[PDB]
Amino acid sequence: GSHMNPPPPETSNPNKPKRQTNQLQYLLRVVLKTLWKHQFAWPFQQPVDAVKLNLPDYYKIIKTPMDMGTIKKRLENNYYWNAQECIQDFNTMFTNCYIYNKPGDDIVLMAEALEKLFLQKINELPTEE
Ligand SMILES: COc1cc(Br)ccc1O
Repeated sequence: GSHMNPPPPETSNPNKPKRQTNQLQYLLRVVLKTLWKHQFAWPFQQPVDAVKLNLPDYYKIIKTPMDMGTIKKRLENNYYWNAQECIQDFNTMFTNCYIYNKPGDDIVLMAEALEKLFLQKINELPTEE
């Protein structure tokens, strides 16, 4: 895309060891599936296009970008070794939103609704088997 947006996060790397675990399967089949289809998912389904949104400071502030489209691809590509890596990606996505935006803001309200759902689902994450 625009040279003024950063390259998106890595979703493929043959040198990175990978595994499928039951926890990772749950994160794709239950957690991501639930959040992806939520009414408020759309701002989080792809990287922030700071040029199109006219937010030239976005990637000055947010140095650790993450989005659900990247997480979806990481899960589909079996990019992760364990569930914590994936959970950390979701946490980074929510924290980016809270850092950049204000407590009033529509996108924050949306992120908070998604994060509540995420927490509920992670509380039921199965033991690794
Ligand atoms: C309002 O700024 C934004 C912040 C994040 Br994080 C995602 C989308 C946005 O529009």
